[PDB]
Amino acid sequence: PAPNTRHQEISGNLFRIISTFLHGNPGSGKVFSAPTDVILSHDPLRAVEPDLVFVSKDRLSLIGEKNIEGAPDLLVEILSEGTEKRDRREKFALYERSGVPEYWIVDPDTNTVQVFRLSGNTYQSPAEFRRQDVLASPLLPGLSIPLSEVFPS
Amino acid sequence: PNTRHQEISGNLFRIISTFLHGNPGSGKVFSAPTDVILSHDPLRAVEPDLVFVSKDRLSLIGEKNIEGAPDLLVEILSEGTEKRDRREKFALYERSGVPEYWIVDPDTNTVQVFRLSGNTYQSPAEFRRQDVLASPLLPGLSIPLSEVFPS
Ligand SMILES: [Cl-]
Ligand SMILES: [Mg+2]
Repeated sequence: PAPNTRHQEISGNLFRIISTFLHGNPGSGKVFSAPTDVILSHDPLRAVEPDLVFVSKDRLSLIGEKNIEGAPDLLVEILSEGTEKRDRREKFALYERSGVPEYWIVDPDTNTVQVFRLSGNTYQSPAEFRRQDVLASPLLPGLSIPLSEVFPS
Repeated sequence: PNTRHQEISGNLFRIISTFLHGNPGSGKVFSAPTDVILSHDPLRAVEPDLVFVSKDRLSLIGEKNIEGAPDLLVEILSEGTEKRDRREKFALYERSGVPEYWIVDPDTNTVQVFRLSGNTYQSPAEFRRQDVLASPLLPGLSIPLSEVFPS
C-alpha cells in the first residue's frame, strides 16, 4: 500500500517549503518528491525511492531522462509504521557508503527529524530537531524550515 | 515516471500547495503516492499524480487512504500508458463522479480539463503553455503553465 495520509501531508509540507525556496532563488538546484528513482549503484543493484531528493546546481547532470544517477546532495526519508531497526540501519549504511552529503530521517510518530551530515567518509553524530525547532542546512543556506509547518497538528 | 514528469508534478504541487497554505480552510492537496479508493467491490484503487480534497470533503481522508471521489484528480501522461488504461481511468473517474479531472500532457505542454455536469464530463477545455490554468474549485489561484512545463 501507499504510505498513510499523514506521511504524505508531511512529505508535501516539506516539498512545498523547499520547492518554494528554490523557485524564488533560481540557480540553487532542484527538489523531487517520491516516486523518483535514485540509482546509487547498478551492480549489485541499489535503487532507492526516497520521499524527497535535492540536487544542487553543480550536480544537475545527475538528473537523467529516467532517474537520478548517483548520490544526490540531500535525501529525506520519512519513517513508516512498518520500518524495522535493520531497515533504518541498512538505508543509513547505504547512503553513508555512497557518500550522500546530508540525510534527514523524519519520524512522523514522534514529530522529530534526525539530521546526519557527512564529514570525511562517515556521518557525524545526528542533530535532532523537535516540532518547535527550525530546521536548516548549509546545503540550502537561506532556507528556514519551521517544523510546526511540517508536522500537522 | 521520468524526471521531467516528476518536475511537472512538483511544479503543479508547489503552486497548489502554496495557495492552500496561504488561504487556510480551502482544502488539502496530495501528491503520489496517495491511495484513492473509488470502489471496494470490485476493488478499484488509483494513485493519481495529484489529488485535491475541498474543505467540506476532508472527511474522505482516512488514516491510510482517501475513500471516495476527491474534488480534483490530476493525471500526468507517461510514455508507457496503454489506450485501455487511459480509457478506463477516464471512465472510472466519470462514473465515480469526480468533479474535475485534469490530464496533463508533457509531450505537448498542454492540460485538458474535464468538469462533471450531470452524470457526464463536458467537452474538455484545453490549456496551452502560454495560458493560465485555473479551476472554480480554487477561486483566486492562477497556475501559469510556463511555470509547470519546463523549457
Ligand atoms: Cl492508478
Ligand atoms: Mg510524490
